[PDB]
Amino acid sequence: NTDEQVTKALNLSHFVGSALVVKNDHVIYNRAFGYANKAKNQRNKVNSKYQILSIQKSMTAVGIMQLVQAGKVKLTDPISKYYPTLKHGRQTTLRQMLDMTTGFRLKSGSKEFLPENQVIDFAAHNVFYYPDKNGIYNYSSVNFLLLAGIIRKVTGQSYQHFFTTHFIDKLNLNETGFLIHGQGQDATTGYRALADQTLPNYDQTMPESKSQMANELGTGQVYMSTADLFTVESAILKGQLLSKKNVAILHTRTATGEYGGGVYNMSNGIRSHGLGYGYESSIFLSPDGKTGVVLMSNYYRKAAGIQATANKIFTELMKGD
Ligand SMILES: O=P(O)(O)OC[C@H](O)CO
Repeated sequence: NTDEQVTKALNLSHFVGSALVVKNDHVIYNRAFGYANKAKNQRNKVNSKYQILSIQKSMTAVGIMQLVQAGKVKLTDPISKYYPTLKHGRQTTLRQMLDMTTGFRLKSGSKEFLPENQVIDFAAHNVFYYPDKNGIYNYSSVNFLLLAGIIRKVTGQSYQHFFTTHFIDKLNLNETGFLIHGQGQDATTGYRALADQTLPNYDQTMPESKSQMANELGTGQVYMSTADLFTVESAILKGQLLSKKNVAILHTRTATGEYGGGVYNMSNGIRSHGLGYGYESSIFLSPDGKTGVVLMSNYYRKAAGIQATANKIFTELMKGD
């Protein structure tokens, strides 16, 4: 039985968070573990809200490809079309930004709590360009912040507004929003772990400021339940937000990396992973969007990482075990 096997693996790995497994469009596992907030004696629930972290980049990527489908941008466009003040790397294409094949990097945003337009301005003013990284896979979050700025510039909407109408409203997500406004009901607290810690003790929480949340524009500012994250990623692969032809164009790997169009592309599906602020998020999904695994945790432990567990579940699920 799948329930028995997955529960055993999650308990032996000391999982804290919510787990969802879907096979051929049917939920076969949906269970929560540990505490959303230990001091308040609030257990994690299947509908608890967790940080999606870098998995948000897959959504920013779809937003760019929606603009391509609508004739409003092209993947061959150079970044300098939208950021004319850049002094270097001006030829970098939107394609490369989506694939993490650029030389742009920004290790920190402003220490102030800024509105979106000023977060974009700060990044454009302060980003650095490494020519030796151009054209080769290297993970750099600023690419997706700058892509969120392109969404804003082309549409005349905030990224938050665009995300809300294109994902939250479109797919009737009821456990999704922006951390900066509060999670609301069924919220979770992120816990800080020691490097070698495997057992949860809830002895320290992980802080995150409004500045840090604003600076995650396009890149890791959203909370979701496991169900809402599955819904978004499956809807993308099913053609509900973007033609399947354009999903395939977007989700194309490069010569130097599986990453392309905001996800890692494999022979048997896609994967995305997030880590930050005490959280870890993991999705593996089949090419048709009908079979996959979502694990989200508010208690990240390097010595008990959840991606390896999700990878094992996914591999077995795709075989038939
Ligand atoms: O995005 P990955 O693949 O580097 O995994 C860790 C994330 O960057 C953090 O959110």
